[PDB]
Amino acid sequence: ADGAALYKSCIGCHGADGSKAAMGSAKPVKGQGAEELYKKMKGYADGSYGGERKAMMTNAVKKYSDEELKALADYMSKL
Ligand code: HEC
Repeated sequence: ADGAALYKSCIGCHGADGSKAAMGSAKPVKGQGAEELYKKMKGYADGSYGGERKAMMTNAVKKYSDEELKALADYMSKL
């Protein structure tokens, strides 16, 4: 569905421009790279990836699925 809409909640930690180094100190999500973003989201979706707050991430990400994840990464890749 619309990546921007799906990411609306995420914007809370990542910042409006997805550049706020989210809580732990996320690498600015803004333009991380769609492939990157998606590979990592899939990773958290299934649980085969980590980070400072990988758990929070996984829990959030769980809401989506491959299509929604692709859209989210596509959005985050432009931000
Ligand atoms: C604050 C508690 C966060 C909320 C809410 C969401 N995200 Fe996040 N995200 C957070 C951190 C600390 C990081 C960096 C990795 C780490 O834990 O060290 C991330 C990362 C992402 C990424 C990129 C992965 C990377 O390696 O940087 C994506 C694609 C991402 N976040 C998506 C995402 C979604 C879909 C959210 C809303 C449902 C969301 N995040 C919320 C911290 C936080």
